[PDB]
Amino acid sequence: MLEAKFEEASLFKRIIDGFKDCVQLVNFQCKEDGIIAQAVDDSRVLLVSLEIGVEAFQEYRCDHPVTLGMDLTSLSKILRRGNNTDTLTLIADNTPDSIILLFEDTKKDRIAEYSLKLMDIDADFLKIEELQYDSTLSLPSSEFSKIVRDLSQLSDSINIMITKETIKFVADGDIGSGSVIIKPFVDMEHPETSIKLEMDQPVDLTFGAKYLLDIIKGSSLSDRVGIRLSSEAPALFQFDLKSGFLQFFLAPKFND
Repeated sequence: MLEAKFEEASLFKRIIDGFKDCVQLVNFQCKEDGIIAQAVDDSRVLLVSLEIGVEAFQEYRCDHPVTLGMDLTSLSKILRRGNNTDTLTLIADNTPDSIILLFEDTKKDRIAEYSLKLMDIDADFLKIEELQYDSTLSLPSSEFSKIVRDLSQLSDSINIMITKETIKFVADGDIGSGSVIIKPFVDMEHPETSIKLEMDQPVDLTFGAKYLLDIIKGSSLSDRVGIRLSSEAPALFQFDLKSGFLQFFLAPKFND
């Protein structure tokens, strides 16, 4: 068997709301020591990679590595319920027909069991995180979100530029221009709101607004987002889970 018991179905919900809109299928790969899943954009521009470690469950037992390939549309129909507080248990059996999702009452008098028919997806995980990034930058996830949302009103393209202590996001559309400029600093009143920056070489990449919007769906998984930028590789945006992470590797445009 396999028994992933999340304390809060909520968490698993939110994690799927990352992938939810970006992509369309997903191979979960449950190992003896947690789950990994990886979805890729249609146009192959965005990669969503997820790890949940054993610590994130209240119980977790996985005897043999199963791959569960799911339809995201389907899975979010089963999710996203009024019961975001029931103990969701993912349940599956060796050589898996379908994955079972099991939601239980506090008082154990409402047990909504679901059986999601599975999808044979050929497993081809990509390892694309780099050793060294040109610049790495972290800031509250919501700030990133208002930024992305606020600049994406202009064009379909958003330009991040990093220089000595200046993070600068720029958009240019037919309406007119827009630039949001953040500076690194530290704050006591909330530590989880300051802005760290490491600039190993300045950066100037352009990303598509569409995708950046998708990528900020994850601001609800973590108070903070880690952004690693490179000219030689796809940018990595990371939100940290209590025992794992949601990663978006976004590929810059060339000249669109």
